[PDB]
Formats: sequence, C-alpha cells, structure tokens
Amino acid sequence: KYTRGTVTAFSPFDARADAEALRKAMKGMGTDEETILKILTSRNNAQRQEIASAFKTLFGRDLVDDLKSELTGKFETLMVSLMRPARIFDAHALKHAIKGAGTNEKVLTEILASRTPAEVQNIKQVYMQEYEANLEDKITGETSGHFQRLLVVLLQANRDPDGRVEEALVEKDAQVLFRAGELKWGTDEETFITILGTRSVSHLRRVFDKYMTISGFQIEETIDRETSGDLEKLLLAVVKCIRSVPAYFAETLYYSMKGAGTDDDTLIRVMVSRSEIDLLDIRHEFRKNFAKSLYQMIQKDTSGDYRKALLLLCGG
Ligand SMILES: [Ca+2]
Ligand SMILES: [Ca+2]
Ligand SMILES: [Ca+2]
Repeated sequence: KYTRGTVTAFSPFDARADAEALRKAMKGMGTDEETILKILTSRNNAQRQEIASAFKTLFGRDLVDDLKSELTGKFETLMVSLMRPARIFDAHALKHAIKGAGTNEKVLTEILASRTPAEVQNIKQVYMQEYEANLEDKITGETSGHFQRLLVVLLQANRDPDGRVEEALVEKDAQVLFRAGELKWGTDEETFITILGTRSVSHLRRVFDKYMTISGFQIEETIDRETSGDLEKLLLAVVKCIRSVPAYFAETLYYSMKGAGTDDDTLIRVMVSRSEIDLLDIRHEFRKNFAKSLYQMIQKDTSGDYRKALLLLCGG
C-alpha cells in the first residue's frame, strides 16, 4: 500500500551534457528521434526540468518549443507531456478538459476521483496561480446536475479521516446504497453523494463489504460502465479508487486499447501521470486482472517511436 513507479532518477546525471545531446539531436535537417526518447524516458521529471534550464542557458532556446517544432504526432504529445512539470500537470489537463466547446467529462472524473486530498488541494492552488481562475467556478460552469455536485464535493478535498469505524453507520450507509442501487442510482442522489464523497476510505470499504452481503453483488456490478450516465461513470470511478487506485488505472489503460483503435489521449495521460507514483502496481493489477501484460497490449496497439518511448516508460 506502498506504491512503486517505473521511472527513477537517472545517474550519473549531467543536465548540461544532456541538453547538448538534445540540441545536436534536433540541430539541422531532420531529427534524431531516438536520442530524444532515450534521454526523456530515463530521466525523471525534476531532472527533465534541469535539462530544460541548462538548454536555455547554453543556447538561449526553449526545449519544449523546439520539441514541438521538431516532433510530430503522438510522439510529440508524449514527449511534451513528459516535459510538463509534475506540479502543473493536473491543473493543465483540467484547464483543457474544460476549455473550448464541450467538456472532456473523462479527465474531469479521472483526476477528481483518483487524486488524494492533498493532491486536489495542490491542484486548486497551482490552477489559481497559473490560470488565474478558481478551479471550482469553472467546473461549475461546464457541468450541471448531480455530476456537477459530486465533482464539487470532491473538490473540497475534505473526506473524513480514517479513524474509528462505527458499524452502525457502516450499516446505515449500506442499507441506503442498496436501495439506491435497486433504484438505478436514480434517486435520493443527494444522499449517496454525501456518503461516497465524504466518508473515510476505511469506512467505505467496510460499507462495500456489507453492501455485498445484503445484495449478493458488488456495488460496481450495479452500474454499466460501457453504456451511460456521467454521474454513473463518476460514481464508478470513485467506488474503484476507494478499493484501489492502481486497479482503476489498469482498467482505464485496458479500455484505452481494447477494440479498434486507441484512445491515445488516455494512454499517454495515465502512463505519464503515474510513471513516478504507481505505474508498477498498475502493471501488476493489469496482468492479474487482464491476463495480459501492459507491455504486450501497448506493443500491439501502438507503433514506432511513440511505441518505443511508451515501452521504455512501461519497463517490462
Ligand atoms: Ca531539426
Ligand atoms: Ca468547455
Ligand atoms: Ca486497439
């Protein structure tokens, strides 16, 4: 319950020697895409931030700008995502899932359902600092309904603390989800939003066990994934992050490749975001749950340099 990542600090690290090798790779006609990917997937984000700085000191050019202008396609996206400061990554993804016409409900849900209260608290903050707006005013302007109210509950980064579990309560709560389950998460929404958004994790895992003993089914079993509802999808992402974040992302990754095509926007966002948190645990849930390794699914769904950088990120 000690999460491991797939990317560690490279050594021996020489930011100046790394910046000089990237310049050369990009300098002139064409590009050496392979020196680029070898450096970027074997340096962690802090290190990358230090290569960016060195690069700006030595040539008076911007590394990202240069990647952007030299690279192309998904390889470009991947590399540019690797380069984004970890501190801003989430705030940035949220600015774009929201900005423009429509909304990307998907990023909304993934990030709010999966990040820790501390991580939500940091995001709200970097967002205010960088974009100048209040995260909350925005979500609230793009979404509506119970969907909207559950994201706001989640944005308070206020779930109860893991202490004493009172079984009576565990018991009261199970009886109400049981009932809403039967109702197709159709009503008394206000009540199950209160329960799922605010109770501690230890208290809700207990609730789900209890729930299973009343009904004979697991709470997620009472909601179709593939089909609709934005709130349903958000309820589902919460339930699963409550039991295991790594399992939730393994499954997220699996559905980004199963069937014709790939949701490359999700493949990349996840691979990058969790590369230094729980990407190894995720690879483990994927294999136990999917019967395939992340590596082989990715080998098969992607191609080229985009594919080799992803496989280096992945690790085995
Ligand atoms: Ca060039
Ligand atoms: Ca929008
Ligand atoms: Ca596919």
